[PDB]
Amino acid sequence: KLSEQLKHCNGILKELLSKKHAAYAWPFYKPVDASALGLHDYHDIIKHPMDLSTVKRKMENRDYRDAQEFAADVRLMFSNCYKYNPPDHDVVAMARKLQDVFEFRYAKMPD
Ligand SMILES: COc1cc2c(cc1OC)CC(=O)N(C)C=C2
Repeated sequence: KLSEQLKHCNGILKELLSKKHAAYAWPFYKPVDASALGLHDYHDIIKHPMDLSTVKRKMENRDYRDAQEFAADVRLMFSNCYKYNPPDHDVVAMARKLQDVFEFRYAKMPD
C-alpha cells in the first residue's frame, strides 16, 4: 500500500536498521537522550530532533506522502549530528558512513 518509491524508502530504512550497519548506525536508532548523555545544550542547538525510530513510526503511520519527505527526515537526522558535534568526533564519522549507505541506495530510486 506504500507507493513504489515509498517501498524503496522502506527497504533503505530496513537496511539502515539491519545488523550489517549496526557498528555505525546505533547512535541513530532512538531519539538523542540529551539529559542521559550530559548534552544539556542539545535542544538549544537542535530545534528539530530526528532519529530512525521516528522515521520508522512515520513510515508505518503513512505520515510520508512521498520519497522526498522521507529523505528530508533522514538528512535532518544527519544534519543535526553535523551541527551539534565537532567534525572530528567518532559520532560524526559514524553519521558520514551511514549517510554514504543512505545516499548511494536512495540514488537507486525506481522511476
Ligand atoms: C557517546 O557519543 C555520542 C553519542 C550521541 C551523541 C553525541 C555523542 O558524543 C558527543 C549525540 C548525537 O549526535 N547522536 C546522533 C546520538 C548519540
